[PDB]
Amino acid sequence: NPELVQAVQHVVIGPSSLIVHFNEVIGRGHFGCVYHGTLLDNDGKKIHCAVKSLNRITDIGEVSQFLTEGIIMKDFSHPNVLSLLGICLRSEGSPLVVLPYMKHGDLRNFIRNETHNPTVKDLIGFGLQVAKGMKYLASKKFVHRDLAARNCMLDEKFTVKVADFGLARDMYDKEYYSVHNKTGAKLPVKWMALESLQTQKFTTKSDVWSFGVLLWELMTRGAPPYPDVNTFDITVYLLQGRRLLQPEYCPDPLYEVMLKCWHPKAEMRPSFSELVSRISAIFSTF
Ligand SMILES: Cc1[nH]c(/C=C2\C(=O)Nc3ccc(S(=O)(=O)Cc4c(Cl)cccc4Cl)cc32)c(C)c1C(=O)N1CCC[C@H]1CN1CCCC1
Repeated sequence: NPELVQAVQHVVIGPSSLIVHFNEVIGRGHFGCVYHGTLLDNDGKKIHCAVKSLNRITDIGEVSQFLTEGIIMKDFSHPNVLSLLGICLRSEGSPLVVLPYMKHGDLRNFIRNETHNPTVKDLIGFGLQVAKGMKYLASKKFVHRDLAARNCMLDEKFTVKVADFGLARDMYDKEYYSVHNKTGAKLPVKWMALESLQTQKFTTKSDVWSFGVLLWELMTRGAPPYPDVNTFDITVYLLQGRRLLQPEYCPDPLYEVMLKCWHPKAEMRPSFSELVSRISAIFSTF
């Protein structure tokens, strides 16, 4: 499609700019592996990067859909939102999606790591970062649909980046995805707002619900949500008004914030602007 090739042209990367280390796999998704790479910016310097292969995709139509949906990310720019470096086009072999390198990986493993032992304050700071990244996306009217600790990365300066959207979205670990929902597709049902499970629709408000689960993940340092609720039962569980319990080391006012995030009435849940304020307030008390 022309329109699409137009926009991709904006972010095209010439192969001689890009070195991929195919011996260096940093993740496997349904579309293909992600590799270590190094990119050369025009005015000099080596940029370490993550290179996503789309070689698994067979249908050209699947690729058009994917670029189409994902390309708008090039318009985003915010220190708490993952950026697109560019797209490399080639002869044999699919386009490579070029993304920033995240030295410290995903937030969930980072905080589960026992030698890291992040403090409650560190944990709340990470949460505040994610809040600010979501505030930006909502203002662009972009709905994430899969916010969670496993989908936020940390760079070498320990800046948190909301990720796994757009050209970076793929199934990377299916443990916490389930087809037991109305669409029949693998969805993150234990992060989904009640109404999305019922109506199959996603909004910024259900992003807020997910951010609420993400917070609980931080304060438990990466414990799995609802470990004793079957994926068959998560809707009924929530209808009954039951919710994730307060973590041992979660401050009380932060648990309030979580609970506001899981209000059954979608419009009764705070905005990310609200969240950034409230959570910022709580962070300062530390
Ligand atoms: C070095 C590294 N990088 C990453 C992830 C990303 C990166 O470097 N750039 C990215 C750009 C986008 C995204 S994403 O979130 O949009 C999609 C994605 C990808 Cl590409 C790969 C894995 C998971 C996900 Cl959700 C992730 C990374 C990860 C998960 C790791 C990474 O892998 N790290 C870092 C801490 C120590 C180590 C822990 N690993 C456990 C098994 C081998 C080592």
